[PDB]
Amino acid sequence: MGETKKMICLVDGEHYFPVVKDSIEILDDLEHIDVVAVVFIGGTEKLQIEDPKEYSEKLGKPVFFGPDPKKIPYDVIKKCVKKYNADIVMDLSDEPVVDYTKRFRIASIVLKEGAVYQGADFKFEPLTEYDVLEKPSIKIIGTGKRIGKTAVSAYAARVIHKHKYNPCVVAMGRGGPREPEIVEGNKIEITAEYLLEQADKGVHAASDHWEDALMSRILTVGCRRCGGGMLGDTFITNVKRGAEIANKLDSDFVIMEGSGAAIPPVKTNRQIVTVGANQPMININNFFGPFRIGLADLVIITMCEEPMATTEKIKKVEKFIKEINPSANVIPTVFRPKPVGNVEGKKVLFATTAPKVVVGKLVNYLESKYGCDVVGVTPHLSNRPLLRRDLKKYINKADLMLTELKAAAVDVATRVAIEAGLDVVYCDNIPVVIDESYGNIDDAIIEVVEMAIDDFKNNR
Ligand SMILES: [Cl-]
Ligand code: NA
Repeated sequence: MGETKKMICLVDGEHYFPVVKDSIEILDDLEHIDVVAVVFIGGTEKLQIEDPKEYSEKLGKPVFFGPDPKKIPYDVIKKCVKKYNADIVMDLSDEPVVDYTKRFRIASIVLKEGAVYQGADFKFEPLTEYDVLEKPSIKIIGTGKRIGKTAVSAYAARVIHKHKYNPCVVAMGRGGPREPEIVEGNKIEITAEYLLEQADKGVHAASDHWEDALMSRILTVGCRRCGGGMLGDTFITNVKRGAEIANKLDSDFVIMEGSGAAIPPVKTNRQIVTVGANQPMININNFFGPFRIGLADLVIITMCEEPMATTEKIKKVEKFIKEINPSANVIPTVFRPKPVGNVEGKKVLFATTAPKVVVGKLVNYLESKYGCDVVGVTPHLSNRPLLRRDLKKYINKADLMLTELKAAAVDVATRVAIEAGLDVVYCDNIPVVIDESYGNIDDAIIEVVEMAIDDFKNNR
């Protein structure tokens, strides 16, 4: 009742019983603490009681045990937290029963159930959660840096828009005003003529909200946060107000996104998680990698090709995701350009900042899939004089310049192409399936949306 915290204590058999009983009795006798249950998590070397009902009677608490003393009983911990609606799991164990890795596995279980996980010198808080959305919703998050989370979220937004779900995006980003701003990405025209104006102001604004709306081409609520935690919380954010704005917009469906590791602290129906095949394995299979993957209804694996990842790296990542989240759908992908408009039969100058080692693959993909002739590649998208010099080589050999759609591309690359009198076709960098034995990415995204709408209708 009141503010008496329901605590579950983790204890081991590498302690003599009186020391364990002493600590449990102290916590049970202390104000504001209710020890609802004890989970014995392993060890037998110091046990002097063989009968577990005796152990429980002498301790004076319900005591839960896994069958194997050599391993952490992760499912017994999860079930105990749910049974007693525990507020805190207090770890009173030590080596050799726990180590760093096992404590992050325990933390991932406890924090997912909305309980604090604490020990002598560490405390982890579960994610802040505001239940504010009055529309069906998904959250799209990532497991690390440089995995193309932005390209995956904007692709998802465009797919959901294309299938007539009338989405909006709430983007909790790295800048913006204190009151969330509405950016009408639905009104943006992907033409050189329209963009010339609006990209310069986007570049110079103290936010990426314009670029978010440019990539998604949907109604965007521009939010901000300062930093992100290890689990994915943030110190301070206006995203709760951004969600309340989304409820009032002409939209039927809400996509919540966050910058970096920061997970929007707004309850959604379903989640998409992006994982990079290029990540250090430890960031996937250790720390809070498994926690994030455990949130997924759909995992998109990115960068599934050399030089970012070997076949062996890609299969280990797929294997790990199936072991921790077997119910999630999983799609492995690579990034490829998708032109916005027709390039079939056209001679193309491909304006791309992609590494030399992958340009060949992208060129072969454009020629084989979209039927263009790539006559040249220029990496000079940010420098006007160098792009001008490049255009001098190609201004008589190319029908158009094919350029990635980013705020930076409009202000520089578009202007110099239109100045040189060369047609401009934009392209999006999109996730493409590499392994037909996994599903269709668009169908996987729409399945999540349908599940979200069903959840929303059934909960009312
Ligand atoms: Cl277990
Ligand atoms: Na107490």
